[PDB]
Amino acid sequence: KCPLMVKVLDAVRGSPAINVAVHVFRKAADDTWEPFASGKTSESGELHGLTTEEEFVEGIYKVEIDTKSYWKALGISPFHEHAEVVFTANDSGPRRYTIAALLSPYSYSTTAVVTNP
Amino acid sequence: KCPLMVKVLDAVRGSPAINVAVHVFRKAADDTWEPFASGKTSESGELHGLTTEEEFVEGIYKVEIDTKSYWKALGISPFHEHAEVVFTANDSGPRRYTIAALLSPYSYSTTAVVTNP
Amino acid sequence: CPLMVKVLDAVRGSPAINVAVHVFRKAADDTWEPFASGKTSESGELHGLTTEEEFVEGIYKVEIDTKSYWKALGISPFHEHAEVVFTANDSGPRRYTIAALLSPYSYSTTAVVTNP
Amino acid sequence: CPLMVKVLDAVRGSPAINVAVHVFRKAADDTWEPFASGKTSESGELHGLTTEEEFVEGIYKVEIDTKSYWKALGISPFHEHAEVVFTANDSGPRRYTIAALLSPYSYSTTAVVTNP
Repeated sequence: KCPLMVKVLDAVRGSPAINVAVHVFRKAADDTWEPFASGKTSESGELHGLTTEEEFVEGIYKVEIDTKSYWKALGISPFHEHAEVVFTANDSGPRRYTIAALLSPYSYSTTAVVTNP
Repeated sequence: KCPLMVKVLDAVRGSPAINVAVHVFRKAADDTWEPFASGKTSESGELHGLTTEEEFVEGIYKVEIDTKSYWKALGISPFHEHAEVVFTANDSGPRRYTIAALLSPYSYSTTAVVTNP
Repeated sequence: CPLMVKVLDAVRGSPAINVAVHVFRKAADDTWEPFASGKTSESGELHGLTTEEEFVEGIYKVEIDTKSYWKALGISPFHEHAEVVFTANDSGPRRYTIAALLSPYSYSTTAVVTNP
Repeated sequence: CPLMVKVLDAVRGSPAINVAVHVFRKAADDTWEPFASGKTSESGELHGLTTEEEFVEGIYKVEIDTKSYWKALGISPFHEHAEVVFTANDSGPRRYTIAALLSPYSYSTTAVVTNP
């Protein structure tokens, strides 16, 4: 179904952060990051359809959010090159992961909401 | 329709914050707060149906979230008595307000997402 | 200092300077009584609000005037102010740092509580 | 100090003590080279990582070992670590404070940038 969803919000304008690039990677045996999935956030600041229950196996994942391009398109010089979220996916009953990020030019926060559907 | 919605998240457990009391007030002419609407967050940490476009007129509003009772039910001693969000509602084209709060025992953050439907 | 306030600006990556802060204490008749007030300095800090002797048990409210701050920068923000409400000194005297991180449509506030 | 890190614990309302921090600089061949490392003190701060002369223009990565921190408190947290990546000193030398506020399933990070 949809075990992984990303949501991005803009704290300066009080809006979804639209057309933000997101790349997802999975840690491979050799300790390097392999591309796993990517997309751009929608009008509601969300990114759905990244993966399926079948492919989303236990492992270490990295979500990379291209925040710098977002701010530059608004004419604001930002501090970070990108925002990175790194976590382990653990089976333990059925799980859905929502990775949220709240963006300002010199600060971001990120939260994980993990629920059972 | 639904011009005002509240969403509450628990940063300690990575979950919606369920059964949290929320009270909404409107500032009256005499500079005091009059009850306006209230409820408890649902299973998804959300509170819908607080008001309608007709009643939600321009004005100063206060959203009060009973965070202290939430933490005490989990057995954690919290710092704040409650979280308060105070803002002006301004007509200027059609607007929907989402007030989000992210809770920890000694810290909270709150964000407003304002969109046009 | 038993009570210190620190304010940061998340848009500019700087301390938030000249921000007005008002502190109140809940009185016997359940009203907010003015307790202390001041403005943040060039480091984003406000010291000297009170003393150990005056800072008795009670419920306190720290009100930060965020709206005037953003307006003076040309930004029309969402919140009227940020309010932090807490019970203080109920297990004996402590030192409190109230920190606030400001953006136009979002803020966060954290408390650091230390035993002298 | 050109580079300082400060870490707070949002669950306990305290500085986050004994947190391991590793700093890297992107080298010519696009790999991360170790630059400096240390542990936060009793005030949640890490000073002395570098000097003005050594801290040249570049892309730096500050990695904070949040997972070990929470595990030692008995809490199984979400993130493996917190990473902050930024270009430094590209318009001349500046002083950087990297602050992080930790909860088990959430963190925030802020930069304060000052011109000496």
